[PDB]
Amino acid sequence: GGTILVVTGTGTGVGKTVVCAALASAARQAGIDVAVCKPVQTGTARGDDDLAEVGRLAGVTQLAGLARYPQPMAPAAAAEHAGMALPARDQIVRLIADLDRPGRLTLVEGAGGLLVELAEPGVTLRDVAVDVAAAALVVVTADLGTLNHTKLTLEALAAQQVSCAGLVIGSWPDPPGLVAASNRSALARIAMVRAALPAGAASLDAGDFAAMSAAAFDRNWVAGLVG
Amino acid sequence: GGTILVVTGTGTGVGKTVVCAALASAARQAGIDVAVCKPVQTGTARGDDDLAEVGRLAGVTQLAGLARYPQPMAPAAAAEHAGMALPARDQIVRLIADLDRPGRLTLVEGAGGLLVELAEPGVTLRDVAVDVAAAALVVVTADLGTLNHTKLTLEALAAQQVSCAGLVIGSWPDPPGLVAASNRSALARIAMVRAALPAGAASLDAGDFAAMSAAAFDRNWVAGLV
Ligand SMILES: O=c1ccn([C@@H]2O[C@H](COP(=O)(O)OP(=O)(O)OP(=O)(O)O)[C@@H](O)[C@H]2O)c(=O)[nH]1
Ligand SMILES: O=c1ccn([C@@H]2O[C@H](COP(=O)(O)OP(=O)(O)OP(=O)(O)O)[C@@H](O)[C@H]2O)c(=O)[nH]1
Ligand SMILES: [Mg+2]
Ligand SMILES: [Mg+2]
Repeated sequence: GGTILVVTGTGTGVGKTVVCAALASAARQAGIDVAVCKPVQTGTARGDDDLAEVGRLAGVTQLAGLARYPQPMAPAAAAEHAGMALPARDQIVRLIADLDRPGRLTLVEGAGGLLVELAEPGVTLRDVAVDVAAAALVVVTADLGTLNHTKLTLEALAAQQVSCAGLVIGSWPDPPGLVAASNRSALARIAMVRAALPAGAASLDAGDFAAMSAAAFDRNWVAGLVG
Repeated sequence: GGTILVVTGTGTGVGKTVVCAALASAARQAGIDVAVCKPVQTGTARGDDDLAEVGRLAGVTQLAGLARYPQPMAPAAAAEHAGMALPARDQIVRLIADLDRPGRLTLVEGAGGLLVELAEPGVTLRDVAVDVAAAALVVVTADLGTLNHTKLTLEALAAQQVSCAGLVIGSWPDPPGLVAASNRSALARIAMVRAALPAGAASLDAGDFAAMSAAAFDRNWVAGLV
């Protein structure tokens, strides 16, 4: 098959989606075919749609969803609120498995952070990553607390032998501060820091985003993600 | 000795200090002798002082610390800003065991989350908890994201055989809301919720605080700690 990356993060609202659109855009401009997948989508009644936003920003056409829930809460709670069920583990794995093609990078965004339940019983993105033998890209903040949460997540991946593809700082302030700079320096000591997307990257139009995406990642690391 | 609890949390600013003060205040009204250790305190320029918070709110006088840094940063970065090192592991563990005696509940507050660097080189409250054979009380929020951060902290505790004494919600909102109410039922499914402290409890006078604290925890559980 090809190259599957779950794009997780240290929590909700850390830039997972914008990192998916950014790595996809950079991969695309490098010649890579790119699929982006969002198996569990909460908050649709407030207009949350990460797939739609990834296409808006990077022009990705190959966009796969499965389960959708109106309320902006944990998938488990969003589902029970609507009288609906969470997808089964094998439904998520099948959705991804179908996208996987040689020479294609498939990106899988979770809901919130690594151990949020996506399927009953207690099935997380970590288990999905194990089933499709994926590596995990961990989107982190530069804010304080980030180091505790990053190391908690890297430990959670390594306990299941899910390989860490690295970190992406999902928002980077221009210019940083003392904590923001110490965080970055401390992050880059326990894991490779693939990118640092400028804050507000989610407001850039096509070209700027594509310009940002290409400079945001080391072209060699991208093109090396999928042979 | 007696009982040693590390009071960790899922992050910075979740209420570990108020929870220390509340458990201390409930254990004291149970006739239990209480000490609190905060080996490393940061943000001393803006006046942060968690042990004095506990002294005031709860009435504890056995209040032990080893190092104080001016800058409001994590200990390591605050130590680096100040050109000086963090204390050593041996100091922190021995300070805590010297506090520990029979009949006494000893509570240890680190800084921020479970894995932030607390002593030289790169040692954490988790390592400290291992060395002193402490259980961990885990302070949590009821805000979106708490289940991920909670499951992560419990997993990291279990990975080093550090027993979980339960969860405490550091600030219970008024009125809840669907996310906070839902998050509380889900947290009860992953571990015991020992208490949920009303929001703003950190500001109560010592007599009000002690009333709240007595009500907030279960009498038999608190007794059974020592
Ligand atoms: O109150 C606010 C303000 C801003 N935002 C907006 O959040 C965007 C960045 O957030 P992302 O949506 O890219 O992070 P994420 O992928 O990890 O989020 P989840 O799947 O877990 O939901 C930014 O564009 C920011 O403007 C909010 O969500 N809430
Ligand atoms: O907007 C904000 C942000 C932060 N804070 C500050 O965040 C903290 C809230 O909560 P605490 O600092 O009292 O709980 P804690 O014991 O878990 O935190 P640490 O020991 O690790 O530092 C307090 O220091 C509070 O002053 C606010 O009050 N308002
Ligand atoms: Mg998202
Ligand atoms: Mg504190």
